[PDB]
Amino acid sequence: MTTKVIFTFHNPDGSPQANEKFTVRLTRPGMSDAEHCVVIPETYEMVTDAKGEFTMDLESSTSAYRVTAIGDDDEYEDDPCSQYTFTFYVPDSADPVYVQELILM
Amino acid sequence: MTTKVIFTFHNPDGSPQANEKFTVRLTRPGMSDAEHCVVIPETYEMVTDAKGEFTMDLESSTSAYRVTAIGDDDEYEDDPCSQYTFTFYVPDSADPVYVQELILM
Amino acid sequence: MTTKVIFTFHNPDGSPQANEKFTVRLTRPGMSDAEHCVVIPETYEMVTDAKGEFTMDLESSTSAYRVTAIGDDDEYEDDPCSQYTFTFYVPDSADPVYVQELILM
Amino acid sequence: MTTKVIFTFHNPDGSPQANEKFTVRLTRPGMSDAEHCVVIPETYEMVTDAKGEFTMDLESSTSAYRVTAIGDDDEYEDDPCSQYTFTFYVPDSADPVYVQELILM
Amino acid sequence: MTTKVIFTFHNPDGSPQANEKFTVRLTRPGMSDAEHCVVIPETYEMVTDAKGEFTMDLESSTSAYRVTAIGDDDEYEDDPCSQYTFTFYVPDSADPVYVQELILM
Amino acid sequence: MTTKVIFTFHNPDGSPQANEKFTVRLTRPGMSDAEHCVVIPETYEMVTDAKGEFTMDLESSTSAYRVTAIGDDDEYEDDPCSQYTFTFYVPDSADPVYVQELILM
Amino acid sequence: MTTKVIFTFHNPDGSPQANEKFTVRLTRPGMSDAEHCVVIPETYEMVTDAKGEFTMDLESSTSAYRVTAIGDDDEYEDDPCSQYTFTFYVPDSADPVYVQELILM
Amino acid sequence: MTTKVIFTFHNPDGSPQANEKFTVRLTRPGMSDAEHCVVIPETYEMVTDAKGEFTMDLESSTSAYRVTAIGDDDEYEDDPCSQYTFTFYVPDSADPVYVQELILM
Amino acid sequence: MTTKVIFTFHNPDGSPQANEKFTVRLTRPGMSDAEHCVVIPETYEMVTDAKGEFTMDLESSTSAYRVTAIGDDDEYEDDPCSQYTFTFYVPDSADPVYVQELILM
Amino acid sequence: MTTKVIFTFHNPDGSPQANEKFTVRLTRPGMSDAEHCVVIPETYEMVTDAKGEFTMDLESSTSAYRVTAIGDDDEYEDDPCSQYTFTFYVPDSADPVYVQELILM
Amino acid sequence: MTTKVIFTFHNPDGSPQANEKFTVRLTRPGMSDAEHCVVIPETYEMVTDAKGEFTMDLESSTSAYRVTAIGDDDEYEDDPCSQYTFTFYVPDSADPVYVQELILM
Amino acid sequence: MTTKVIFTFHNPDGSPQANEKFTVRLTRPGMSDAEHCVVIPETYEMVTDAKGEFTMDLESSTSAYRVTAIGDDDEYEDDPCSQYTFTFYVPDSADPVYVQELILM
Amino acid sequence: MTTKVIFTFHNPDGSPQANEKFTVRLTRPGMSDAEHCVVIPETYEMVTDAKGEFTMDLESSTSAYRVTAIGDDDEYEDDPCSQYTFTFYVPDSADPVYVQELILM
Amino acid sequence: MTTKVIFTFHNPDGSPQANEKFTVRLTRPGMSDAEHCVVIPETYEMVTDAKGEFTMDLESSTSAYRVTAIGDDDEYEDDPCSQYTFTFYVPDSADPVYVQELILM
Amino acid sequence: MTTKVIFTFHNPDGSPQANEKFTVRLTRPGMSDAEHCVVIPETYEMVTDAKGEFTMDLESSTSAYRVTAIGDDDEYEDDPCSQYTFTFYVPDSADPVYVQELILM
Repeated sequence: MTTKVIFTFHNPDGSPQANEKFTVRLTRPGMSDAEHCVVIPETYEMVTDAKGEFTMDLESSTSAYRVTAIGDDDEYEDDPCSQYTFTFYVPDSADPVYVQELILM
Repeated sequence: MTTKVIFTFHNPDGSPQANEKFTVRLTRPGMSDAEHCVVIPETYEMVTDAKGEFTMDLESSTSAYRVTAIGDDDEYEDDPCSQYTFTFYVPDSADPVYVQELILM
Repeated sequence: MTTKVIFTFHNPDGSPQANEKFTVRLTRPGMSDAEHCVVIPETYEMVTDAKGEFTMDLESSTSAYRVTAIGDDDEYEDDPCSQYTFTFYVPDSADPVYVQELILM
Repeated sequence: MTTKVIFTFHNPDGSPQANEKFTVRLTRPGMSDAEHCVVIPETYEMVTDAKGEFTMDLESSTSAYRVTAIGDDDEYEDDPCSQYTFTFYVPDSADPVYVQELILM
Repeated sequence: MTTKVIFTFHNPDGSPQANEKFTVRLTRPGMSDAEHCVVIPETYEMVTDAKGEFTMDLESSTSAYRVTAIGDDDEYEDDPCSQYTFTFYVPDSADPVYVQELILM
Repeated sequence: MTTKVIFTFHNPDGSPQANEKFTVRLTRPGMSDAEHCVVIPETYEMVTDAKGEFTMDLESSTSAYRVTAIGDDDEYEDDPCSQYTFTFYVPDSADPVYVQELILM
Repeated sequence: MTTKVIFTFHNPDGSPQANEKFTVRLTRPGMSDAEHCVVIPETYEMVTDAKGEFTMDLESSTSAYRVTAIGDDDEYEDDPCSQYTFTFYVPDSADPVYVQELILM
Repeated sequence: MTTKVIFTFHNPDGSPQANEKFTVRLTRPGMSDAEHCVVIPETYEMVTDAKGEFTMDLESSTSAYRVTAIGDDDEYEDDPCSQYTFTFYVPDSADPVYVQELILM
Repeated sequence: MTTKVIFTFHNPDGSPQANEKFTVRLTRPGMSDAEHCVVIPETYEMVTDAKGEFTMDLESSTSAYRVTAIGDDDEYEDDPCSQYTFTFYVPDSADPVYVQELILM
Repeated sequence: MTTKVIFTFHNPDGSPQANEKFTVRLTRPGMSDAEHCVVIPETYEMVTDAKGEFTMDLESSTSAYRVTAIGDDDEYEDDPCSQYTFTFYVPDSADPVYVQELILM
Repeated sequence: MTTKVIFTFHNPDGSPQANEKFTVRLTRPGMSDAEHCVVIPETYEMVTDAKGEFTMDLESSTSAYRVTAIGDDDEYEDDPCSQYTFTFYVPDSADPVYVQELILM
Repeated sequence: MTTKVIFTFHNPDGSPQANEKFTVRLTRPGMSDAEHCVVIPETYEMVTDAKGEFTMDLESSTSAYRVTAIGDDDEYEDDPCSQYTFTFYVPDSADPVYVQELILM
Repeated sequence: MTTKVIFTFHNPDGSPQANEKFTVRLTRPGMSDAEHCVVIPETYEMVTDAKGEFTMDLESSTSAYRVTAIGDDDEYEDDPCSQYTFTFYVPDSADPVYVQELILM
Repeated sequence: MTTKVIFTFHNPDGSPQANEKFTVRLTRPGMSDAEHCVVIPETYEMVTDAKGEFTMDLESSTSAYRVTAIGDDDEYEDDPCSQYTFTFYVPDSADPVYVQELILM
Repeated sequence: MTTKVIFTFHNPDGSPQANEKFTVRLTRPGMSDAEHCVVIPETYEMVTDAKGEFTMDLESSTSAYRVTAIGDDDEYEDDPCSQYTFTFYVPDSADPVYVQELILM
């Protein structure tokens, strides 16, 4: 029930996007194959490192995760933008994984 | 009319979710096969142990049980969240059981 | 016109549900086979014993009995719950009987 | 024009229902076979005896009798209960009779 | 033009219904066979005797007679009961007669 | 043009109905066969005798006669009863006559 | 043009109806056969004699005569009765005549 | 152009109707056969004689004559009676004439 | 163009109708055969003579003449009578003429 | 273009209608055959002579002449009479002429 | 383009209608055959002479001339008469002309 | 582009219509054949001479000329008369011309 | 791109229309064949000379020219006249030109 | 990406239209073939020279150019004229170019 | 995931458009082929150099870039112009690129 989630975040003109706050949280509870069946949503994690990389190894369920790394500003309903969060379903394997995106079809 | 209900609750990034209050209660009364026919609803139980495990052995009926382990906050009808209770029907066997969930179909 | 009505009431996690008040009462009058034709409703009985058992032997009619053993609280029409009474029709035999329930079909 | 009307009234859990007031009255006048043709309604009788038995021998007509043995309480139209009177048509024979009921069909 | 009208009135539980006032009256005038053609209505008679019997011998016409032996109470239109009068058409013979009733068909 | 009109009036339980006022009157004028053609209405006669009999011999016409022997009471239109007058058409013969009634058909 | 009009008026129970005023009058003028053609209406005559008889001999025309012998009382339109006048057309012959009435057809 | 108009007027019960005023008048002017063509209406004549007879001899025209011999009373339009005038067309011959009436057809 | 217009006017019961004023007048102008073509209306003439005769000899035209010999009374439109004028068309011949009337057809 | 217009006017009962004013006038201008084509209307002439005759000789045109010899009275529109004028078209010849009238067709 | 217009005007009973004013005027301008093409309307001329004759010689055009010789009176629109003017189209020839009228067709 | 426009104006009864003002003016500009293509409207000319004649020689175009020789009076729109102007299109030739009119078709 | 625009303006009765102001102006810009493609509108020129002639040589384009030589008066919209300007499209040749008009079709 | 834009502007009657301000500006940005792909609009240039000529060599794109050489006056929306600007699309070649206009189709 | 984005900006009449501020920014986040999958929008860059050239090498994604080099003025919604920004999708190659525009189709 472990799968490291290494990713790269070098965003501007080759620059590696060094230390910056990183956030992730489960959407709704889900059950994996047998041993890891529970998993209510919760949130954690900070920092991005110099190379722009983050890693954890609990993806075994069948629910969806949402990533909201970017910190920005917002106001009274007239700012439906400036936020660039993404979502990705939970992978199920024992190997390095990457991309695995669910952008607008 | 006995069936142990061992379960695992290691929720965050591999962490085993040590001692925490655990609650369970019958929804409506039900009758099992012969010897255990009555069972009005009632509530009990506390603690989760270091490994996040709980066990009892009376599941023989045909009603539904609800689990509400997580303790959280709530207010005047504008908090339809923060609670992550689940439900599971009563299993009928003499062996260890697990998963046995009734999440949204 | 005699039939003992032995029952078991061990409700919580194997516990036998020792002494507690027990109530039963006929709904409407009914007539049995010949010798026991009259039987207007009335109420009686207390105690449940350590094993949670009660016995009497007059079930011969064709009416319905209601059992309301549980003692609880109630208030002004905003408590349509906390009461877990059941009903059972009158059995007709000379032998130990059990279950014989009329829960929601 | 004579027929004894022996009956049994052992109501609670085998108990014989000893002495208690007993009432009966003809509903409307009726005529029997020849010799006993008149019979305007009237009321009489008390006591039930230890065994719960009552006897009289004038049933020969074709009208209906009503029995109202139970004594109870009543109030201003908000007590359509607590009374458990019955009715029975007039039998025509020369022998012991019993049951002969007209409960809700 | 004569016919005795012997009747029996032993009403309660074999009791012969001794002396009590007895009333009878013609409804409307009628004519018999020849010799007795006139008969305007009128009323008479008292007493019932120990055996509850009354006799007279003028029934020859074709009209209706009404019997109102029972004495009772009545009040302002809210007592459409307590009176148990009957009616019988005029018999035509020379012999003892009885029953000859016109109760609700 | 003569016909005696003997009649009997023994009304109560064989009693002959002795002396009592008797009245008769022609309704409308009428003409008989030849010799007795005129006859305007008029009224007369009293007494009934011990046997209850009356006699006269002028019935020859074709009109109607009305008999109102009974004397009674009456008041303001709320007594459409207590009067038992009858009517009979005029017979035409020379012999004793009787009945000859015109009661409600 | 002459025809005697003898009539009889013995009205009550054989009585001959002695002296009483008698009236007759032509309705409208009419003409007979030749010699007696004129005859405007007019009125005359009194008395009836012991036998109740009247005679005159001018009936030859074709009009109608009205007889109003009876004397009575009358008032303001609420007495359409008590008068028993008759009518008869004029006979044409030379012989005694009688009846010759025109009562309601 | 002459025709005597003898008539008889013996009206009551053979009586000849002696002297009484007699009136006649032409309705509208008319012309006869040749010699007597003019004749505007006018009125004349009185008396009836003992026998009730009147005579004149000018009837030759084709108009109508009206006779109004009877003298009577009249008032304000509520007396459309008491007058018994007649009418007759003009006869054309030389001989005694009579009747010749025009009463209601 | 001359035609004498002799006429007779003996009106009442043979009487010759002596001297009385006589009037005649042309209605509208008309033309005769040749020599007498003009003739505007005008009026003249008086007296009737003892025999009731008048004569003139100018009738040759084709118009109408009106004769109004009778003198009478008249008032405000409620006397459409009492005047008995006549009319006659103009005759055309040479001989005595008479009648020649135009009374209502 | 000359034609004498001799006429006669002896109007009353043969009388010649001596001297009286006579009037004539052309209605509308008209043209004759060649030599006399103009003729606007104008009026002239008086007197009638003893014989009632008038003469002139210019009738050659095709228009209408009106003659109004009679002198009379008239008032405010309630006298559409008393005037007896006539009209005649213009004759065309050389000879005595007469009649030649245009009275109502 | 010359044509004398001699005319005669002897109007009354042969009289020649001596000296009187005479008027004529062109209605609207018109053109003749070649040499005389212009001719705007204008008015002239007086006197009629003893014989009633007038002459001029310019009629060559195709327009209409109006003659209004008669002098009369007129007032405010209630005199549509007393004027007897005529009209005539222009003749085209070299010879005496006459009539040539355009009276109402 | 020259054409003399000699005309004659002897209007009254042969009179030559000596000296009088004469007016002419082009309606709208027009173009002739080549050499004379322009010709905006303008007005000129006076006098008529003793014979009533006028002459000019520029008619070569295709427009319309209007002649208004007559001098008269006019007032506020209630004088749609007294003016007798004419119109004529431009002739195209080299010779004397005349008539050439455009009066109402 | 040169074309002389000689014209003649001898307007009145042969008169040559000596010196007078002459105006011309391009309506809208247009392009000729190649070398002379531009030509925005502008205005110039005066004088007409004794013969009434004007000349210039730039007509090569395809637009329209307007000529407004006549000088006149005008006022507030109630003078839609007195101006006799014309228009002509641009000719394209190398030779004398004339007429070339665009008067109302 | 170079193309000289020589043009001629000799506008009035052959005159070369010497020095005058000249303006040109790109309407909207456009891209040429490869090397010259950008070209946002901008404005420049003055003077026209004696011959009325202007030259530049950057026309390579596919957008539209507008020329507004003429200087004039304008006011508040009631002067939609006096300006004679033109437009021309960008030519693509290496040679002298001219005309190349987009006047109203 | 590198592609240099060399461009040329020589805008006016051959001039190279030397140093001027240059701006570019990603519209929305997008993912490239594998290694460069993230790229949230951000903005950077200044200066244009003497030749008008800019270069960077991160275009590997599939989103859109917007270029807003020109600096201008703007005001309250009544200046929907003066800005000449463009857009271009992200190219995917390893070579010099140019044009690659998305101007109005």
